[PDB]
Amino acid sequence: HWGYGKHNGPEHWHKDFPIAKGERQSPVDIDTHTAKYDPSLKPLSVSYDQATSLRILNNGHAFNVEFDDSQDKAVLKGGPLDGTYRLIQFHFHWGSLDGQGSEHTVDKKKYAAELHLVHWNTKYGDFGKAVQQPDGLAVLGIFLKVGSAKPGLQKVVDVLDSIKTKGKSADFTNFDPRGLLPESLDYWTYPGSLTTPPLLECVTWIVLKEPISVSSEQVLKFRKLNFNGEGEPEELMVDNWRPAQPLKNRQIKASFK
Ligand SMILES: [Cu+2]
Ligand SMILES: [Cu+2]
Repeated sequence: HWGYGKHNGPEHWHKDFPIAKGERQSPVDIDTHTAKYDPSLKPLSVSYDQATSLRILNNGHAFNVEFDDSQDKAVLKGGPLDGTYRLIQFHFHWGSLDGQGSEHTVDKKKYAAELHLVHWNTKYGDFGKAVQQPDGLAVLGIFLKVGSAKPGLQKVVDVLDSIKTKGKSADFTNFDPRGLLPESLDYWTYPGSLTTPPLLECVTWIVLKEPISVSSEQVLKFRKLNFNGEGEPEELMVDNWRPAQPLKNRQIKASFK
């Protein structure tokens, strides 16, 4: 009923999910000429040393690398956040062409892809309760450009053939998400939403300023995934991004001058 196809893409989502036209929808364009430095912010605290990855799953829309979130193992704190947010999963959005694929844009520039590290606020006890709260989630967004290979992404690339089609999963233990980060943790932040249905307005977005680079071969392997299930007509999993939504009555704040 929803996807990224010719007849069920983002422009249709509002019919089943009216909040698609809401006040706090994501992604947005980040205008670097109007986002204002905020001294009230802190540095991010990203604590992934004890992360326990479990599995990788093709959900028909993207693939999720899932983590054990039953203890404080991989957490995000600081920045704009109060309290402790636990990593549940990460996934990507990417294009069919190197000049599109990201959800956020920067001065209207689209990146080749965007990584979302999804975390939920432990005060709400589980993910499903968290998404019902305005401060339920914190998503760390990281842009990808094509250039040099990202070594810490290669284990993901090499498992993709095992999860080509919707509903496939594979063991994915002992993956270190620190290998997906850029050098700098400078960021922009604003209040927004999930970027897929149900489009809930439960997210504190933290979008890193510095992109990571991935190789053309790495991206090409992402583009071989399938939206479809096994034994169905092949539909390449590409262009699984929602475009920028109106900022409305929001301000984007920068952690950096
Ligand atoms: Cu459907
Ligand atoms: Cu996402």
